[PDB]
Amino acid sequence: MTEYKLVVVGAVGVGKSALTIQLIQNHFVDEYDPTIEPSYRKQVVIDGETCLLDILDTAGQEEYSAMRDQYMRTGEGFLCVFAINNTKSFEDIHHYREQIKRVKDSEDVPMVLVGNKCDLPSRTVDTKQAQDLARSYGIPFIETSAKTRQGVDDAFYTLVREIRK
Ligand SMILES: Nc1nc2c(ncn2[C@@H]2O[C@H](COP(=O)(O)OP(=O)(O)O)[C@@H](O)[C@H]2O)c(=O)[nH]1
Repeated sequence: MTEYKLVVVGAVGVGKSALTIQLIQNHFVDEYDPTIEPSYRKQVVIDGETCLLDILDTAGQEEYSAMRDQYMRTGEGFLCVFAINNTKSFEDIHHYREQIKRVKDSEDVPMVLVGNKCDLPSRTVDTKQAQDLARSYGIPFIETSAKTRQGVDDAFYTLVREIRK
């Protein structure tokens, strides 16, 4: 089966780790078990095809430029995550996309825009604003909640579909 190297990027606090843990372990913070050490290699079936997701989370190294570049060289596809209640995290998406294009030396890198924490009421980034940004980038946009699991599989699966294109 094919393996897909997926990298989760985005500002500190947007929920990169929470999203990955929902995909891998199927729960949120209340069910966090510190005795369990999960694997970020997961076998899944996407559109009837079985494959392996190999996930890298940049959490803790967001501001570590040399390591950011290593993630971007390695990754086949990128989840570009912001939080819908953090406009600065949305603005940071520009810088992540730019750096990915530069490290890859390409303008057509598999990428999905993810607006996380859509379960929260206090939104500061409109769904239409994120849709327009993704449109300008030529990439999909998905709203997610690591808390309710809304859109979590869809975000990762859609990224795999982008790589498959
Ligand atoms: N309500 C809500 N909280 C979230 C969601 N995703 C993450 N969080 C919370 O946001 C905080 C930061 O999440 P984390 O994954 O550690 O952020 P990061 O690794 O810095 O990107 C954590 O305390 C999470 O509980 C979400 O979808 N909904």
